[PDB]
Amino acid sequence: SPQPLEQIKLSESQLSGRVGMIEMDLASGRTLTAWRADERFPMMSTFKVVLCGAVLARVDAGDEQLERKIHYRQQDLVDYSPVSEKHLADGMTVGELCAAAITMSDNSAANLLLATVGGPAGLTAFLRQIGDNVTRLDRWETELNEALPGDARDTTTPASMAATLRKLLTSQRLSARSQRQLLQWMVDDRVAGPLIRSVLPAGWFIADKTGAGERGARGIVALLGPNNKAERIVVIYLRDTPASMAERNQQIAGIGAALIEHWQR
Ligand SMILES: OC[C@H]1O[C@H](O[C@H]2[C@H](O)[C@@H](O)[C@H](OCCCCCCC3CCCCC3)O[C@@H]2CO)[C@H](O)[C@@H](O)[C@@H]1O
Ligand SMILES: *C(=O)c1cc2ccccn2c1N[C@@H](C(=O)O)[C@](C)(COC(=O)NCCN)S(=O)O
Repeated sequence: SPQPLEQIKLSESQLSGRVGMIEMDLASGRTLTAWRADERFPMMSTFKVVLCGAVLARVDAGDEQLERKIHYRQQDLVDYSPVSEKHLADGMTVGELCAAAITMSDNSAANLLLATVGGPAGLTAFLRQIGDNVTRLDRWETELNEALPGDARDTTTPASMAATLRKLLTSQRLSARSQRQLLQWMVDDRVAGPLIRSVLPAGWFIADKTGAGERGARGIVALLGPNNKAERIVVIYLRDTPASMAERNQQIAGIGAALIEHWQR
């Protein structure tokens, strides 16, 4: 593979789209690679990690319990509810809803959670309270994936998302148990996680949340590192490309390959 930055450029060229990328040391926040890191990209399903960070903050404050069972109706369901559609009779705990949102990309679980934190406005208010002055949620699942060109709704920037993930996972804004829980939900992704392991060299740690959207939008927020350690946060977003899903996936994999072969920067 080429150097990370050269590979990122090759991905824009091949996709005819914008790539946004940051690579950041998880422990310290050192930025290693930044490309279009202050430009806006739709978060898509990546927003669910932030969502659950706001949930956990409420649990830490005594305002929520991960045990609390939420009951909902079939009319509450939106497109793609692989776990939540199975619990119309018995409900799901808040903790279970976060597992379903992060690990299975369950959209009704995400909207149920979003209601608990005050909706898109409430989650944006939470972001402002942790010092993220850029990322915004405006809409609910699945409209938030619309990715209209030039539309600021439901966007983050790579730099802002990396800083916010770092804050949620490590800054002691969340309690120790909550930081640990957020991490474990990312480790437990049921879809992209296992496939990524299957192509990662031995000894590479992965935790992640992926997302997709219209007009080629695609992204991943991940923790990655050798020696079975979550050394770096890697955030990669794509937008405004007509390419197939397989090609957007291959390009993202390509950027990862470049990071792996050129790790010690
Ligand atoms: O010299 C380093 C490594 O080079 C190759 O590994 C390849 C691997 O065989 C391939 O499957 C992967 O694809 C990259 C797959 C990454 C998939 C997604 C990565 C995630 C991580 C977070 C950000 C982007 C998405 O690249 C590496 C590096 O060339 C050799 O196979 C391996 O034995 C060797 O240890
Ligand atoms: C966010 O998680 C998300 C947003 C959208 C939008 C449209 C389609 C799918 N998604 C997802 N989820 C997928 C993703 O890649 O993030 C998903 C985890 C896996 O997607 C697929 O492999 N196939 C669906 C076709 N796009 S989820 O299980 O569908």
